[PDB]
Amino acid sequence: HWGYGKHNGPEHWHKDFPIAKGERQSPVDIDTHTAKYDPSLKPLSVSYDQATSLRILNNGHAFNVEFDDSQDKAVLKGGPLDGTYRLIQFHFHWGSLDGQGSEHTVDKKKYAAELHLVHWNTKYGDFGKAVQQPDGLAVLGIFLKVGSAKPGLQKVVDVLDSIKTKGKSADFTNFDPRGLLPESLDYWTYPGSLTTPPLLECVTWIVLKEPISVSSEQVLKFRKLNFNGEGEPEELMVDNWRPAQPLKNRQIKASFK
Ligand SMILES: NS(=O)(=O)c1ccc(NC(=O)C[C@]23C[C@H]4C[C@H](C[C@H](C4)C2)C3)cc1
Ligand SMILES: [Zn+2]
Repeated sequence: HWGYGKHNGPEHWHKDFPIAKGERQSPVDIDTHTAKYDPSLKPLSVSYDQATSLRILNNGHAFNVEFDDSQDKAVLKGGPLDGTYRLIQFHFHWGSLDGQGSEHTVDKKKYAAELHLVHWNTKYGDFGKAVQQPDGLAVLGIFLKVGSAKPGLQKVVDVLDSIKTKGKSADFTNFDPRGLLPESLDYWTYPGSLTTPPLLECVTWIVLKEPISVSSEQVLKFRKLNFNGEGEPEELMVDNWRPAQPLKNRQIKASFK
């Protein structure tokens, strides 16, 4: 099956998932000088005060913090979006070294990691339906650089010992995802895709301009996770990122100048 190794990594994905070579694939490089300021872009509306986290899961590719998305509890609105998008999960992609790990790049610059807060358009009823629509998902992407610790990340870091291997999950209630946001909500936006198989072209990407900082110890703990299941040979979960894909017939818009 697919993964991030030499023999099953991003260069191989197109054989099982031909959409890998499609017209709106993610991630992309964000060329800041070519991005277009769009003065009609609305401020983002992040409403996470009623967020209900449930569980954290190692799925063999990353770890997901899952939320109750059966009511409008944590929602994203505004920006380039019309309608209401419910938070279903967040996860990260990260590197084996501080100089790589993000999926999006900014003027070819790679960050140490990238956080994805995944939301789906409530007009489609459930997540499985939403991924089949060109405006089905909105993913809020946030870059991580190594520097000071991010206090709101620590509870996530603390529980990783409990989900070291593929298929492990742990209860993860009462987590506040607002503690993962930077100060500014200035963003770039473009139409794209899931960045792992099935690579469906269903995502409005909203990538924040301001990275958050996390400590060396925090990212080091990400790198102690395993891609493998318990009792299988140990493969460190690092470099679980897809490289930038061609922009093709797309323009990246900026909410700021
Ligand atoms: N990195 S990213 O934010 O772009 C991202 C987000 C999410 C996924 N995958 C999933 O949620 C799993 C899932 C498996 C099948 C097929 C679809 C729909 C349903 C049933 C859920 C996808 C992959 C990448
Ligand atoms: Zn992701």
